[PDB]
Amino acid sequence: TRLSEILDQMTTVLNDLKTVMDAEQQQLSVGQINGSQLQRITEEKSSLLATLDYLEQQRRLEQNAQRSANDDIAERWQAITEKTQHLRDLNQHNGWLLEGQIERNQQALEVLKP
Repeated sequence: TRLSEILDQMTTVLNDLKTVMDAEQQQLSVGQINGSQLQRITEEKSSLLATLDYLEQQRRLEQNAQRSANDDIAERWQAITEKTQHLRDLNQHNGWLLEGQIERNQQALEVLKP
């Protein structure tokens, strides 16, 4: 009868896990209709970076164009390289956070293995 109790408790847990992990899939998915917060962040980030990359290429094309002294281009360029450096480190950190997510995912797998 205790073996019957254990199996009943497991089904309750397995049913609740199903709900939670369905929610996780939604969180990690992209392009969904009713999208998660992470999806919105993912899509906006990648579109913003596309713009930055485009603007960077345009900037490089402006190497020969003359100046309007006085113009704070060197000052504004300094602030830009600063912000990009900081975003670079943040992107590296977030990638490392993703690796942590992956590590827990694999830990989750070993529990679910028969």
